[PDB]
Amino acid sequence: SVPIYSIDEFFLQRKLRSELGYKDTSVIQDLSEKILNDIETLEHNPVALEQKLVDLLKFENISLAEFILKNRSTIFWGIRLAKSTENEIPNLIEKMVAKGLNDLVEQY
Repeated sequence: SVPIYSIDEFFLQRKLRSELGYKDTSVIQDLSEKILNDIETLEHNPVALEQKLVDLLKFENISLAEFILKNRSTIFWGIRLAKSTENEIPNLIEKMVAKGLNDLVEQY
C-alpha cells in the first residue's frame, strides 16, 4: 500500500487536506510535522503511537490512524528524502547510519 517512490515532499500535507478538509496551509504545515514528530519518538512500539494519533486527528469521527500506522516508517523516511535540497548528500549518509529499522529497498 503506497510505495516509497510515490511519497514526495508534500505527501502527508496533501493527504491531510483531502481527508480532514483544512483550507489553510500553515494549519497543514504544523499538523503534518506534528504527526511526523510523534512517529520518530514512538518507533519503539506501535500500540502507544495509536494513542497519540487518535487524539491529534480527533477520535473515531475521522480516525485515519490505521493508514498512518501501516505507513509510519514509509512516510517519515519518504518525506525526509524529498525535503533535503542542497544539503541532501549529508542526509544520504544519515539513512545509512539510521539502519535500525528494516531495509527499504527502493531506488530512483
